[PDB]
Amino acid sequence: ITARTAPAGGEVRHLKMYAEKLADGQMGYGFEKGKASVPGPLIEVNEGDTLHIEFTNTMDVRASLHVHGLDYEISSDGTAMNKSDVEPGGTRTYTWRTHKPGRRDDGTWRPGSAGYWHYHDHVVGTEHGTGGIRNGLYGPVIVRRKGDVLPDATHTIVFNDMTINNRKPHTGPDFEATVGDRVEIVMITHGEYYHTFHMHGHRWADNRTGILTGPDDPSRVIDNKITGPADSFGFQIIAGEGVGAGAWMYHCHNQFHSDMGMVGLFLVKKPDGTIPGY
Amino acid sequence: ITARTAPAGGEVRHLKMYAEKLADGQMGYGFEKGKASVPGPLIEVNEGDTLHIEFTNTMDVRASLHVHGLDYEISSDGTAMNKSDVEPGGTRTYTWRTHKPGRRDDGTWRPGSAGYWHYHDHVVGTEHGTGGIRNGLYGPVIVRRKGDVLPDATHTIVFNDMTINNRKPHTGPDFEATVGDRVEIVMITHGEYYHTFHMHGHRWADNRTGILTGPDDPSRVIDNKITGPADSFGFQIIAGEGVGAGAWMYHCHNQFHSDMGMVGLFLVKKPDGTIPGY
Amino acid sequence: ITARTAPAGGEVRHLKMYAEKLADGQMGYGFEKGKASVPGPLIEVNEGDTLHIEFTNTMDVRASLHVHGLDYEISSDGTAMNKSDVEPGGTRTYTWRTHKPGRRDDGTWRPGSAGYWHYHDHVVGTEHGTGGIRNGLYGPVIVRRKGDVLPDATHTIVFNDMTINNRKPHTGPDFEATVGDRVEIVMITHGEYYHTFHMHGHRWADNRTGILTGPDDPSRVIDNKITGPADSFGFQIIAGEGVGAGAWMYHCHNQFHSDMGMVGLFLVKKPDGTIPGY
Ligand SMILES: [Cu+2]
Ligand SMILES: [Cu+2]
Ligand SMILES: [Cu+2]
Ligand SMILES: [Cu+2]
Ligand SMILES: [Cu+2]
Ligand SMILES: [Cu+2]
Ligand SMILES: [Cu+2]
Ligand SMILES: [Cu+2]
Ligand SMILES: [Cu+2]
Ligand SMILES: [Cu+2]
Ligand SMILES: [Cu+2]
Ligand SMILES: [Cu+2]
Ligand SMILES: [O-]
Ligand SMILES: [O-]
Ligand SMILES: [O-]
Repeated sequence: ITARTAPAGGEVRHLKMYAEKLADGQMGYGFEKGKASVPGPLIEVNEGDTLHIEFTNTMDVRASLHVHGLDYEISSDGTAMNKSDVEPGGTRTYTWRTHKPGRRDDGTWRPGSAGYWHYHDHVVGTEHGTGGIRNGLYGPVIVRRKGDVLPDATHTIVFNDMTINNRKPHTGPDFEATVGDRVEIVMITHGEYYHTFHMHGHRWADNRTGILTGPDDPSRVIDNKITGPADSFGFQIIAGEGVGAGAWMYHCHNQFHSDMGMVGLFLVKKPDGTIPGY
Repeated sequence: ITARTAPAGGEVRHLKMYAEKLADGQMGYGFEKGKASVPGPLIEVNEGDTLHIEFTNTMDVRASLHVHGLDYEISSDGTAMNKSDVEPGGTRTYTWRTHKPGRRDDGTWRPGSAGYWHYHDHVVGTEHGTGGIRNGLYGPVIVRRKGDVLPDATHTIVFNDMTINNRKPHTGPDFEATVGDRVEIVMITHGEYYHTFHMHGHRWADNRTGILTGPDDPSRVIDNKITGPADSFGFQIIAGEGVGAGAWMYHCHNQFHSDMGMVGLFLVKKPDGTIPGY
Repeated sequence: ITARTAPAGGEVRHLKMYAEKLADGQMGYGFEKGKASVPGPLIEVNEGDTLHIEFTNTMDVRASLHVHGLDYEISSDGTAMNKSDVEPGGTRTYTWRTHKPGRRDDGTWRPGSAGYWHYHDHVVGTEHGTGGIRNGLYGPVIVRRKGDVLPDATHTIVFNDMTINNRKPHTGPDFEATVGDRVEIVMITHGEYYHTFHMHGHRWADNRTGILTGPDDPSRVIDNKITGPADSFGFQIIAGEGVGAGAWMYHCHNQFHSDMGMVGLFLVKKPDGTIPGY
């Protein structure tokens, strides 16, 4: 494999994070005051790393940080039940851990933390975060196994109720690549609706990484993926492979949802910077 | 592997079962008169066993027994069409069979019966059992393969329309374990809604057993699983592994269903019997 | 394997296809004027084949051909955006390509095209084909890998909104087989609803082919599959294997949908041509 690959983990990492009310009524996470985004920033770590997140709630209401997939003690589960949220103006240090897979004392096989995960609020509006999630308090988390193939770029597409990344209908987002780039999609669903994520001109493997290990990998190959509230998956594709440059649609294939605006463009450019037909 | 494992099957087994109207209007199965439950009792067998169920309908309406996954002849399919239901006060012997996997005459591979299955009524209210299922006429079936790892306890969680196990909203059920136990969950969905099953602090393999065979198993690891009417899956987790004791929520992650009461607690205790915070 | 298997592909193939308004208001595809069907005709090819489709729109509105899974250039994506629909009475030649899996320059493994795919309209009624799809402009596409087991017959079941193959409620379709036949189902969902496809008496592997490769295939075995708009899977079963002849129901297991008509019969006959009870 002459492609870049993930190294072995085991670092202790530190991170400051804020929750911020945005001028338009939304709420968003950020690594710096004044730089919050919806989706929130991407967190990426290696199996076996530990992450300490000093989280500050700059909002006028209680807020929290709850994560999927990774190891965390009950003091870091981000629920009010377990006294794990943060009052207005407060600050709390959450700890997430990850581990490599391996053999248990009893001979069984313990799975590792690697995968396409996510984090979101758990106490704004209700004790399940219905208000925070709706306002934009969600973001992606990636845990890499040693040897995993690394991309040229990562993009995050979140189906939040009937919007993509909390955008107005029929406003994308759109992404650009050049034929040949190795592009990574992290795909997360939130809210109360069910969807199917479809991408013209490309396909991926329905397994942890989106890639086949080789001629023996039994994972099915798909271009349409059903998803419900709090599902998360990811894949990599070679932009334009076998199909060439173009304005390639991605959307929810639910005919009502795409009619209502859940559509965007994956713009794959020729080497001269152009898109066939434009 | 020094954990307990399932033995090879091939026994002929016998069982008495009743359907019973409950005093509150619900309907349930049981192995003894006066001891019906919702969910009905768990039936567990080994690939290759045969099960003869003498089923007695003690209700004032027709009722039946329909099973997923296992081999049954058309006389045991539990539909009114094939004249397989049971008149009020009547009795009928259903036969379910299971087989091991193996090579067919043509060289192809016949799959075995092992899996997490379920049984439910097919004629109460409509000819698809909409009334019986609504009332509580459903229960889990587990078929084990030789060598499967055996748990310390098994619990059944059924999303029935917008309830868990037909309970009133926000009334559990809750389960208890001690840090370290091998806990097995059978997860079944019924009715007319779609859900996603999420469990704080734990994860599992999205394959038949919920466990990885080893370093070569391509199965993805998840903590959130989409499910629709009559889907059934199962898994095992080590209670508290890598995360410790605590009151860990499980729920449907659909924000509307969560807010409406589809929540419960998986209470993992320290050895002294306590739960951090209580 | 002394069953029939797919050969290696690589042919260039040609096809004439029409879109046609039906006397009852529906629309459908066909290989011959006067012979359109809903679902449209099955297209089947071998990994590595190329397919040239001369498509003629005989209707009084724009129509197109969009396909899942296969390789196509942006000129053949069937969207109005990319100027690849067909005006009334017009003709256009779409090109679909497929490739075998294999090792990329960087050492990664490129997936092949094989699978259970489908084609449908993209511009009738809306720019996502909501009108064409609802009217009947959809059909199945099968791409075989060298070595794949071949069936005795293939049937196409499409859950389109709350109909099967656009039929009136409780009107099938029904299919007939004889105990022992190798039967292949192609299962496609369209519209705005979610379903679960269930088949009495039979089960299949939840992977690309529906079949297990042998003792090491980790794929789970199911008889109930959740599906949303534009999902497509397929499988093979041995009619009556281990369960015998009979009138076996298949349906959507959503209790509302089957009460409302989404039911058909898979009639498995004894060698004398009869069905237990009829
Ligand atoms: Cu939660
Ligand atoms: Cu959608
Ligand atoms: Cu498409
Ligand atoms: Cu969550
Ligand atoms: Cu049924
Ligand atoms: Cu739910
Ligand atoms: Cu969680
Ligand atoms: Cu059922
Ligand atoms: Cu499209
Ligand atoms: Cu349905
Ligand atoms: Cu059934
Ligand atoms: Cu499509
Ligand atoms: O599409
Ligand atoms: O959650
Ligand atoms: O059923």
